Amino acid sequence: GSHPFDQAVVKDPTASYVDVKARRTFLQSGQLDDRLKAALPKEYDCTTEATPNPQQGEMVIPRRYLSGNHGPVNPDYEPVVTLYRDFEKISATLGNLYVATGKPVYATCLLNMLDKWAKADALLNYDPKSQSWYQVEWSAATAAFALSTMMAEPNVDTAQRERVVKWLNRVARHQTSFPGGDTSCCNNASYWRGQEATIIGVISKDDELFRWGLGRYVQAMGLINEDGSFVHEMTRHEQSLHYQNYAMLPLTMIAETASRQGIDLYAYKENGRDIHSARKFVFAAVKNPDLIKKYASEPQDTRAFKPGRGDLNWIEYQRARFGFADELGFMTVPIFDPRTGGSGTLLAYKPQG
Repeated sequence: GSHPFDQAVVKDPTASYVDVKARRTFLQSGQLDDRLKAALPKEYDCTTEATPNPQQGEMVIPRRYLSGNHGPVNPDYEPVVTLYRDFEKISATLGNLYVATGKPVYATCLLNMLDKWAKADALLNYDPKSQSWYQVEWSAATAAFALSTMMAEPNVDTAQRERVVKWLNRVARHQTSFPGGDTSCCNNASYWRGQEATIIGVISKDDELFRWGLGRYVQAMGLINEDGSFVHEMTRHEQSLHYQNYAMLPLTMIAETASRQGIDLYAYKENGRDIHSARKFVFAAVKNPDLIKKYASEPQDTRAFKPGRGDLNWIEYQRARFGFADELGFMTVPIFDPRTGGSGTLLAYKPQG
């Protein structure tokens, strides 16, 4: 071991997960099509927006149902998940607006919200065997993606940015220190922790964290079947196909992030298998779910595979890079997913001639 990228270093903490300047210029100068126009975010006065306050003390996510897995929803639940949901949506939106407009005001709005969370030591005190552990990986990554686009902005409170960066670094070091179970060590959850470590590693210039994130991608490549299916996701019965796709989201972000540090994770393979195999399996299995039957007998839940679903955000990044065809015809309306950097359409999509 330990893995091939365990000497990699963060070359540029400001490089983010897209070329921010080049994309901004393109958006202002290029021939936009209707789809891309539909993705431009709307400006607003973020300075007066009420943003969620963090949970004080122990981070606890309430059980969803009063009793069992049917019953009526726990009234304590929604207000709590709404905190995190709004946190993620506002973060991604402000990040996307900063990329699209270049206006420092959006950076300052984001920093004010994140500083409020950092001051409370949010996303740090929780039971690792609880739902909180997953929530942290999603929220920390969402904020880090958005902040990463603004690391080079001179016109902000630089002390505040530092303080927020260091807090995110502590959050990720702590969150990733728990090795996980027999599944969550190694399945899609591992990859989500990998995207968190990778992007936070970059913005805080923490090579250890960065390397750890890259290692999750390498781990993933070793768990791909000959047909492109991920070993652990094919054990999810009626959700197997759904989780095959779900795993593509953070693996893609790891690869996009690493590429701006000069590392080409897309080219990384084990036993001649790579992420491209996984992509082909998803497309193939969607248009022929008999492929899945080799692994699971249940009819597959396909709610993820509809136009506009955030679950499809990874396709925008990969397609922009490799130019393969939209074989499923999914890429009609824009896609927005805060947990994978906001709108892949806004950030990566290039209209075809």
